[PDB]
Amino acid sequence: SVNSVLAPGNLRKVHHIALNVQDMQASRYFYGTILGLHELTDDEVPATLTELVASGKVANFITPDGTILDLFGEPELSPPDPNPEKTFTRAYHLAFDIDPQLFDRAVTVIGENKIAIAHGPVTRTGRGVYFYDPDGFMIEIRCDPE
Amino acid sequence: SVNSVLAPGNLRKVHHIALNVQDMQASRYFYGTILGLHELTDDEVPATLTELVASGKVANFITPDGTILDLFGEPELSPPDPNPEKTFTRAYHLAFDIDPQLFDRAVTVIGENKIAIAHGPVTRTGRGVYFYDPDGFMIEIRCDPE
Ligand SMILES: [Co+2]
Ligand SMILES: [Co+2]
Ligand SMILES: [Co+2]
Ligand SMILES: [Co+2]
Repeated sequence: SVNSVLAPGNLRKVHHIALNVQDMQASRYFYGTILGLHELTDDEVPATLTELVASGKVANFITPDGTILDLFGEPELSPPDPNPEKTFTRAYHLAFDIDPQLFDRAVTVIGENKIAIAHGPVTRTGRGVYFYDPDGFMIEIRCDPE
Repeated sequence: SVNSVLAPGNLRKVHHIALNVQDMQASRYFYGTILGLHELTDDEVPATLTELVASGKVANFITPDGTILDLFGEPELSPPDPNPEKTFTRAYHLAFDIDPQLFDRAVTVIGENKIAIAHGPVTRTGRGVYFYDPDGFMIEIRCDPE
């Protein structure tokens, strides 16, 4: 027999990407304050996460197009390896798109906030810069050609 | 002095999420064939990834709204832990949205393809089901209320 499979389009979009963070406030600062992602208030999140968001156990940030970044406070968990440069299978990096005219500002923001740059910035097609978040998860900021 | 920071909206969207996979074909089968994500052909990807995609070292899949899932072949890398149930900081899960009327079909597809369900399906607000990909990275398929 032939197994049933989903058709292209059934999975309509990426609803959210979830990250486990050891230091919730350091991560809220990184994603919300420095990177500028808008945060969802307790009354805007699913009734099932209302108290968790209220208690600061979970935080939700969104891009203007609606994609959600969920942060789950896990103070007792460890990273796969203390050194973020050590690679493994599974999640590699998460990349955000930015207006080509704001790419330089992003690089400057990373610098003024003393965030170490893992790779780049690089210019080509497009431009990109890579850096690690508080837990060692790699983030990429990139833009299309002018 | 006050550090410069990005304003809400600067990071306009999630451009792509990258995963490292030990078995490229097993992952192309999982994401493209079973989950139905549309694949980008070598002529549709950035000139910088043309040969990598051609050689099968990298694969790009997309949701209909444009978000890209990059798969990087890493046959020599290991997962953070062989048992996918072991948790760490950093990436937790990636969730895809599906029409509420197709949620049941998705659950059935997972079953017919003998993919073990980590959690769920659950019904509430919304519905959700969780399962691991070939490398042990957790995927969630969810939908809004009817
Ligand atoms: Co608001
Ligand atoms: Co990338
Ligand atoms: Co096509
Ligand atoms: Co989720």
